[PDB]
Amino acid sequence: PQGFSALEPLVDLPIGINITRFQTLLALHRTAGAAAY
Amino acid sequence: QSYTNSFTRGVYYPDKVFRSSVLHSTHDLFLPFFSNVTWFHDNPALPFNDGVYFASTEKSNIIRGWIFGTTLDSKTQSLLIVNNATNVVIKVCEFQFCNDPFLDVTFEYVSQPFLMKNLREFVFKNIDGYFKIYSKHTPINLERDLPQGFSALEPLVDLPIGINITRFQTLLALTAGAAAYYVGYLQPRTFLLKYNENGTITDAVDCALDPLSETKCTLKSFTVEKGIYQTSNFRVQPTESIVRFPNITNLCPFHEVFNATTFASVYAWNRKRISNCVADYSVIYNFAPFFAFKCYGVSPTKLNDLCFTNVYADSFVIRGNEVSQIAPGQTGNIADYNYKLPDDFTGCVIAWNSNKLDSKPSGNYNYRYRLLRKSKLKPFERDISTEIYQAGNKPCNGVAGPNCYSPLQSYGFRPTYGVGHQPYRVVVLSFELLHAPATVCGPKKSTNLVKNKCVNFNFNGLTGTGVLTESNKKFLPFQQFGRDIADTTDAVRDPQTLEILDITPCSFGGVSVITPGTNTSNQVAVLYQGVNCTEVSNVFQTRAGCLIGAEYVNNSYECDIPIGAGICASYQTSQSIIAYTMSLGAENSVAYSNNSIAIPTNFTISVTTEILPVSMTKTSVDCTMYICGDSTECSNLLLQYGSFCTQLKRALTGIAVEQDKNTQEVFAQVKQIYKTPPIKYFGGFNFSQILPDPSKPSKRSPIEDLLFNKVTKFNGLTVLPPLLTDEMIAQYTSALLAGTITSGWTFGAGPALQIPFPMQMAYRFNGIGVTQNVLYENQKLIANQFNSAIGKIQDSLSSTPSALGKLQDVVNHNAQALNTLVKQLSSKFGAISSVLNDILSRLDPPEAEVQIDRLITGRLQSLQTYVTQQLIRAAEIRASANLAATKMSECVLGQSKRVDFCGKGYHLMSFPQSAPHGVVFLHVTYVPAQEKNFTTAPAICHDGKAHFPREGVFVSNGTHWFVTQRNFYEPQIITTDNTFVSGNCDVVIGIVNNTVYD
Ligand SMILES: *[C@@H]1O[C@H](CO)[C@@H](O)[C@H](O)[C@H]1NC(C)=O
Ligand SMILES: *[C@@H]1O[C@H](CO)[C@@H](O)[C@H](O)[C@H]1NC(C)=O
Ligand SMILES: *[C@@H]1O[C@H](CO)[C@@H](O)[C@H](O)[C@H]1NC(C)=O
Ligand SMILES: *[C@@H]1O[C@H](CO)[C@@H](O)[C@H](O)[C@H]1NC(C)=O
Ligand SMILES: *[C@@H]1O[C@H](CO)[C@@H](O)[C@H](O)[C@H]1NC(C)=O
Ligand SMILES: *[C@@H]1O[C@H](CO)[C@@H](O)[C@H](O)[C@H]1NC(C)=O
Repeated sequence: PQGFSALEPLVDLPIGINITRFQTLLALHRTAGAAAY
Repeated sequence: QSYTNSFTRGVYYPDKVFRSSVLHSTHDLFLPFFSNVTWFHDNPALPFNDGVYFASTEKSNIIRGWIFGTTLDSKTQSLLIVNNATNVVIKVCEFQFCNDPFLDVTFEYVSQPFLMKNLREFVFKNIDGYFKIYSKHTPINLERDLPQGFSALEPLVDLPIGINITRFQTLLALTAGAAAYYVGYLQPRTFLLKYNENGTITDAVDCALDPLSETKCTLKSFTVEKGIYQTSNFRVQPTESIVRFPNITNLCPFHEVFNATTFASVYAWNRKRISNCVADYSVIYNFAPFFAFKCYGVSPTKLNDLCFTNVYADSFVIRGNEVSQIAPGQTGNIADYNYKLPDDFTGCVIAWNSNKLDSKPSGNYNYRYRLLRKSKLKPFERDISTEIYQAGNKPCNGVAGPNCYSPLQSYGFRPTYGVGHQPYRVVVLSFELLHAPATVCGPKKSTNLVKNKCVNFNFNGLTGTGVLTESNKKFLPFQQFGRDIADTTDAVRDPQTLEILDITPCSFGGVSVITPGTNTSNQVAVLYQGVNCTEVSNVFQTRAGCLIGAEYVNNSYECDIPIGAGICASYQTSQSIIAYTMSLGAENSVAYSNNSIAIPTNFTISVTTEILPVSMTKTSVDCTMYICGDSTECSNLLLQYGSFCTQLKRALTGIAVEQDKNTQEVFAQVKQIYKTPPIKYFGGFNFSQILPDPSKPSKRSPIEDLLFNKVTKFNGLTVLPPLLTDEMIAQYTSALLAGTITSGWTFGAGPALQIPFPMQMAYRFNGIGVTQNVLYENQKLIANQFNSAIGKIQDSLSSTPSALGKLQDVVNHNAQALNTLVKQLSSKFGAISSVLNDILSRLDPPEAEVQIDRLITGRLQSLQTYVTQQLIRAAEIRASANLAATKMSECVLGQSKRVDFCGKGYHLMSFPQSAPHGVVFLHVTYVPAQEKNFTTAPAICHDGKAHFPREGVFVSNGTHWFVTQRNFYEPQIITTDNTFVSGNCDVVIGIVNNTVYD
């Protein structure tokens, strides 16, 4: 949608690790699944 | 209990410098005027404090010297002074005092004895390793208290001993000791000292004594003129300090590392890593008393001050005597084969007995330790490998027996064992610090909240000072602070309870001292600017602030000392300074009517003075000499900054040429030089007060002489003389006056055309709307009024100095600037000393470069500030000079119809006069007087035709109708000569039937 929704902080973690890549996990049953993000 | 008023006593010479007829401000230890001084008469230890003022009038000389020893015994070095008749012998050497030190009568200084109705004033001080003694001996009239007056204390001796002097004792030489000596204690104070031409201090002023004294210090003058003076700032200090961190909740598993009911063994010591928890050691200290609790890195209390990201816990059970092996740098079986702490270990070793719990009668063989390893273990290592030790040179072949032994062997712990073999529980805590964010700390403390008071606050790591009140603002849940438009904190969320507290800055404001002249009185009033009277004699609240010492009076007077929003203070006369709402002026209601006019019946010739600055002092600055002086290193360093000196020189040269142009524009209006005739008769008009006086060599008029009497090197600073001398400006003024007197306004617009002065003044009367007959019929009266006004001008100028306040101001400002520019040569600007040669001599070149650079930056900034202020002042003076030139052209070389430009009234003529750096204009004006009420009509109806006056107005005395000029009542019979018809009778409103003759 075309509108302003200001995002609010939830969690700040003192992890201190360098992150270079990421991945999304999904609850798929090995049932068809299709999620779009 | 004898206590006396100190009066104005105890002022000494701060340093060795001589000063003549100057007022100097010093921040030094001193005896405050009118202070708490103890008159003494067994003898306890008197504290020396920072210093002591000892005033003894003891003629009997029961007091022989002083004991400044800090112990009055042989323990430490005691300073002992003897002031016998022979000599004063300051002794420091180690003396074995007798049981009763009194005579029947290393570091030694022998001098002439201090003693000679003598007032022995002594000041004893000890600063920067020097003990200073100041003395004064003055005759006193018959009095048992300190005399009223001023006495300066000359230095007497300095000692380089510089030892700690905490207590001082008056030496006893006989036991009833009744000695009449006053003792006061000195304080860090700011003083203002007035030196005479002889070099001595005649008087002094204590700044923090009273508001009038504060304003004397601020103005650096002992006499304060009438006015309001901003002196200091007023701030409400924080009463209490508040620290607020979040609810201590969550906590480190310290109750689990202990009380584990099983510690495994020491051959494989349990390693526990703890992080991200609230550190609380109350349970640790509340556990059983500890056989051995040694901390190697930090103090146990300061453990809470230091925050650690990683805390390592190692728990094991060892014998009693093996605890000593668990220490940095220890050699032993357990230390080298089971668990080795590093040489630089930082942690706490905690050990407590476990015989009550971990000892079994049958023998607890669970706990094991290693007693055969190939080599020593590296620090912080755990070796759990248990294979057949190969002590023999034959292969063990995986079996044991001959020369092949099991690496591990167990303790057998039984309760009957004595100390030294009983099982001890040891929990070694290890702390590690690595360069990453931490987020692991100890019980952050918190205090009770204080509201509606000026408090220091530290709310969740945000520090500040202010007044905390309740706030209507509603924060979002994740927010903590509130910040306003100027990026200043205005609200805070309390961590412990989620409450929005608004922060208000604590009350602060200027302090102004409303004073009459010091000549008139010494009473003062104090205005706290912008402060509510609750936050701070008679207290009054005004929009300006809070006024203390002035009483509000309902009646209104003309403003004398401005304060604020319509409030003025004055010394009207117990009766004292009063504050009132200023009166704008007398209320006058003009009797307006449809047919009422007021015509003047007489006139007043009024002469007024207008003083205008024209030029300012021309100054040239040598940038290199000011910044650097004779130092070549400073010049080389200055070359790097650029061409700043060239720009400053260009600006100052521009100002100087502009000043010359200003004087030329104002005074060089006429090219010819006109001379007044030797026979000085001008129809009864006496111009002696404005014309030059040939008797005195100056060739200046009496008014010019009065003005010159009233108004009337360094370091690269030079004052360049003006191009036109005072004599040349006098010649210009004489030429302008002679031209005005002889030629009227004709000399301004072309050739000078002679005209008798009465005719010129008649034409000026025509210029202001009054006929010539008025002047020619009233010539003697006009002449007498002009003469009286010119006579009064001299007295008005001489009696009131403020009339010449403009020109003098300019001079003062210039001097002040120069003084500042020189005074900042003595300022350090963050260097070692203001003297460049001292810095160069004491410090090596590489280190001296930074000090010289700081001095250069400070001095160059000072020069830039001076030049910018000079440019702004030059702009102001140029505006004033342009106004003066316009007035000279339009008021002196002509008659101006502009209102209030040339005097107040109807302008007739202006006379110029020269004053130091300016021009004084004597404006002659026509003021109507003695007005009379008449009935007036817009037109007169005769023969069915309207009639309007050609010049003037129709007036009636009640029965008869006349026509008269506006500015003078000269009634004339209405005739066709002074009227024009222009219309019929019906249109005009207010027409009056009457007769017009021919
Ligand atoms: C007094 O003091 C001086 C100072 O050294 C000393 O020479 C003299 O002998 C002393 N006289 C007495 C009274 O002991
Ligand atoms: C101080 O100076 C004045 C100058 O008139 C002089 O009369 C007086 O003797 C001086 N006081 C001294 C030298 O103690
Ligand atoms: C902290 O403890 C106090 C104790 O009364 C409680 O009122 C407060 O709500 C706690 N803090 C938070 C953020 O819940
Ligand atoms: C001073 O405080 C009082 C306290 O009620 C208040 O009424 C008054 O308005 C305050 N003065 C100013 C100028 O705000
Ligand atoms: C008004 O003026 C006339 C002169 O024309 C004089 O005779 C008369 O007395 C004056 N009286 C009044 C009404 O003022
Ligand atoms: C002036 O005279 C005319 C002539 O008739 C008359 O009508 C008028 O009323 C007179 N003026 C006044 C004010 O009466």
